[PDB]
Amino acid sequence: GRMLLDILKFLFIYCLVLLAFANGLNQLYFYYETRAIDEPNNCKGIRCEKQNNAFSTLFETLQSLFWSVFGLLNLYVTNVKARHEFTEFVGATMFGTYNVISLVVLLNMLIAMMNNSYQLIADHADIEWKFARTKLWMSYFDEGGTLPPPFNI
Amino acid sequence: AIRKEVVGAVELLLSQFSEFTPDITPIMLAAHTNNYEIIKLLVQKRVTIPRPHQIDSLRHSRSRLNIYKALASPSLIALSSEDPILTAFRLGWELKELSKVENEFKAEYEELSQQCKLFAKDLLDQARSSRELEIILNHRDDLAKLKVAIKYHQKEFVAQPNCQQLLATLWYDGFPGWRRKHWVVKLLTCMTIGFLFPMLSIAYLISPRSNLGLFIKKPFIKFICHTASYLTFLFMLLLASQHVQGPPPTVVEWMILPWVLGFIWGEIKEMWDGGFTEYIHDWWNLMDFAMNSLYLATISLKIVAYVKYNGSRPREEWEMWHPTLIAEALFAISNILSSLRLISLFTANSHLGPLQISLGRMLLDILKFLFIYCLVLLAFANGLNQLYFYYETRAIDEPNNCKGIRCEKQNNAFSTLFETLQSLFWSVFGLLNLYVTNVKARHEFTEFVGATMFGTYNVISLVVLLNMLIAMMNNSYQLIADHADIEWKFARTKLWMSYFDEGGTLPPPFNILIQNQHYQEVIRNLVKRYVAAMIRNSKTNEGLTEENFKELKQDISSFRYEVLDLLG
Amino acid sequence: LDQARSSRELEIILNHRDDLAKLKVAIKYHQKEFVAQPNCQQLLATLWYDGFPGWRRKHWVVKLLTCMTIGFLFPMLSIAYLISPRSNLG
Amino acid sequence: EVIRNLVKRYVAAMIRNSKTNEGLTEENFKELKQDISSFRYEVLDLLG
Ligand SMILES: CCCCCCCCCCCCCCCC(=O)OC[C@H](COP(=O)(O)O)OC(=O)CCCCCCCCCCCCCCC
Ligand SMILES: CCCCCCCCCCCCCCCC(=O)OC[C@H](COP(=O)(O)O)OC(=O)CCCCCCCCCCCCCCC
Ligand SMILES: CC(C)CCC[C@@H](C)[C@H]1CC[C@H]2[C@@H]3CC=C4C[C@@H](OC(=O)CCC(=O)O)CC[C@]4(C)[C@H]3CC[C@]12C
Ligand code: NA
Ligand code: NA
Repeated sequence: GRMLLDILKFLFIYCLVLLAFANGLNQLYFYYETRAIDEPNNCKGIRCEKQNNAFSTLFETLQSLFWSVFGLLNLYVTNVKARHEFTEFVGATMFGTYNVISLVVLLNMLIAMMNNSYQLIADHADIEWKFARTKLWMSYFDEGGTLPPPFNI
Repeated sequence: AIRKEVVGAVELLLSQFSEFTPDITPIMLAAHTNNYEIIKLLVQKRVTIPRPHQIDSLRHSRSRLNIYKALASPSLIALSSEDPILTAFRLGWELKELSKVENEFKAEYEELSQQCKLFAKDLLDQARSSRELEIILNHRDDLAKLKVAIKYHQKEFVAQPNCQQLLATLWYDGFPGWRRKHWVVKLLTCMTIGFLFPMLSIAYLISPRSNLGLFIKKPFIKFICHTASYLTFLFMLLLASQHVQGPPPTVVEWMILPWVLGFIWGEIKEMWDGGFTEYIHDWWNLMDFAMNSLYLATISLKIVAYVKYNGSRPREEWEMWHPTLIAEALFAISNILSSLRLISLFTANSHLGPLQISLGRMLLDILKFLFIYCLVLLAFANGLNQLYFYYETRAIDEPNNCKGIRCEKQNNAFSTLFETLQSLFWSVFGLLNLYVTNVKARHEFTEFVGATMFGTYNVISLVVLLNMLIAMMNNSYQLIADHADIEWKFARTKLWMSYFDEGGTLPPPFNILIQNQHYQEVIRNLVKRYVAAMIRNSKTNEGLTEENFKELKQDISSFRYEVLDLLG
Repeated sequence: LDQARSSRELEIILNHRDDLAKLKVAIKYHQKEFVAQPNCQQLLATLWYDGFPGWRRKHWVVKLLTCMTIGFLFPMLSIAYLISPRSNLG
Repeated sequence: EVIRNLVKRYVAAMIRNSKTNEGLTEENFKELKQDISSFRYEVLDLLG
């Protein structure tokens, strides 16, 4: 719980990064939206068997760059039907630098950040723990002992 | 007698195995011992010190290290110098560059440079009023002494908290107690001043000398509504992403073009100042050159695409090097570079600042590692291209007329060198597959050898080198996280002090002898109470040693033999 | 080695055969602090950069240009010392 | 001729470093205590 507040200072910067690359990839691939009828099983976007239009809208692009932190996108995502090899290559390099920044740089900087925070937290532990244990204990000293299992009414 | 700080050097100034290099004069050793009384007793004898510069080799570097070791003492800077703050600054710089020149003796010249920085910082610690502090920080040989302190990279001098209070009152002028306010009131002032950048920037164009023309002259009212304006520009870039070969510009692009011209005129306005020395050394200005250069390339390819491309062809019939597609791709990359400039706005915030500057100080330690990893990339791509270059298949032979990776069927990854480097890049993440390393010709030995080469690439790159990068950033982040909050405040005073100058208007498109007597009168008091504080700290903090035991032993022994000689 | 206050003394130390004999014995017995002592590193650096007055004083772009232009000339510097060893290029 | 000088100024530097860097201990306290005590009994034995 004392390291979560140090993660939340970092997710703002990472969300700043997602915003950046979603702005770029939406700007590059918004010309290539296809209707849902044109793909098999009448399915559009990611969460399809055929990952078809991920960088089409801004919400689907934010989603797309979210799911690529884990190994859940594919390289056939960055293609278009129109076979434009320069824009598909530039989009794949934008997706590659997102993968380097988000997965190699920022994730391991978050690891080092939580090492240095966990070393500072783990000294003041067992008096930080006992304060919360006395708050939990001292919440049950009061007169209101009626049970929330509906006996409370 | 000078080594032991005995003031029985008055007798030796009154009236073969030297344990010193014979370059040592008494004032060099007096400065090495840092005793103020002996240095005063020898400076009152009018002795000199050589200047180090030149037109068998251990005596030369040893003697130069003795000369710079004596000049870097905080008592020869406190005495015999016109102002000790500029002397500590210039000596800190000359010892830092002199440590960078000589690979040997680096850890000693860096120690002397940190001594020179710590001395000047301890001179600011002795200022006990704000008239004294304003006489210090304004002394032109504006805030001249802070510009010189940032120029010579004096990070402990600037991050000293009295200087931070003075810079904070210069920063928040027109705000009685901004830090006393609650952060919701802070957020409402940031937002409501953020919306009014045309209402605060049309004034200072029509009425500069007015009640509103003097309101954007405040630097915190520069920072807010220079950066909320940038958030409106990035809002226009978000709006821009929501067939003609070369089209006329969109209404969004017509709104965006003078923002872009305000950025380019702003950066040319910064390249007129100084030269390509401070500009090109700053990474964010290099990122401004990349961003604005891609803006010039994008707008130029819109103009080229508008010229003599009159017809309309469908999108899937265009050539690969059509300047419309290149203008859209470079526009997207410039949107990534323009939308990553908000990371530089973190130094103004007290929570995100030291984090951002710690990440920036670990990036230079990652870039030393990506060279080694790229060598590994070159090694295994050489091997896998060499093994699989016999098995190239044409794009017609696969389904959907697709070749390489970025296909549904990952077919020819180790075919060319360019695709093999791309293949070993994408396998760091879980994005290749094991069907990649096959050939159509069913050669099980070469497919097995290629899969073992791919496996050792995965062990070296993912298990060995990635976790060595993790341990590397642990050990670097522990070293960086001690000097944070003075490394952060130096960059925050550079960001603050960038908004103190004359050129106030935003890039939204609107863009288009008495002093020396008072200073010596302050410096004399600071040196006097500094030296008093340092001898006080030497009395409190010096632990006792064996020679102090020998002094008491000789006092009791000599008094013993003297009483026995009187009574005998 | 820290007590050597001249380079005649340091060259008498590091050349003492019971060439650089005492450094070969120091590397042979894995004496890593002896060799990494900075006066020894200055002597090895002057033996290393002979024919370069102040290589470390130069800027790294000039260093890169000397590394590249001396790098291209390995036939022009290796055909000499095969035909004319005792020459200005050999 | 070089080794003799290096050994001589080495040993001088090491006894110098032992004088500077050795912290005081309890037996050094007992030495001062016996010096003042023995000088005390010697003066009391001369004046008695
Ligand atoms: C603090 C905020 C964030 C800090 C910013 C981070 C600093 C930037 C880090 C480097 C920038 C990313 C490099 C570009 C990625 C790319 O090239 O993108 C790779 C692209 C993407 O694939 P394509 O072939 O489809 O384009 O591939 C190529 O263009 C061919 C060249 C491949 C060679 C790349 C070698 C670089 C590898 C470095 C990372 C290796 C991972 C480490 C494993 C241990
Ligand atoms: C500083 C620069 C870089 C430093 C160099 C790094 C040192 C080298 C590290 C070891 C070399 C790689 C080993 C070869 C990989 C390989 O065998 O490649 C594995 C190959 C590849 O699969 P194929 O069967 O398809 O060829 O598999 C086999 O040949 C069958 C044997 C499998 C048993 C392998 C057991 C070794 C596993 C070690 C890594 C485990 C990961 C750790 C997880 C916690
Ligand atoms: C949520 C994700 C999508 C990022 C949101 C993008 C922007 C809305 C955020 C990213 C970083 C934020 C910035 C982070 C830090 C600052 C400094 C901050 O100022 C302070 O913290 C105090 C200033 C002072 O007192 O000196 C107010 C604006 C600003 C630019 C913030 C403005 C809003 C920014 C640009
Ligand atoms: Na700039
Ligand atoms: Na994975």
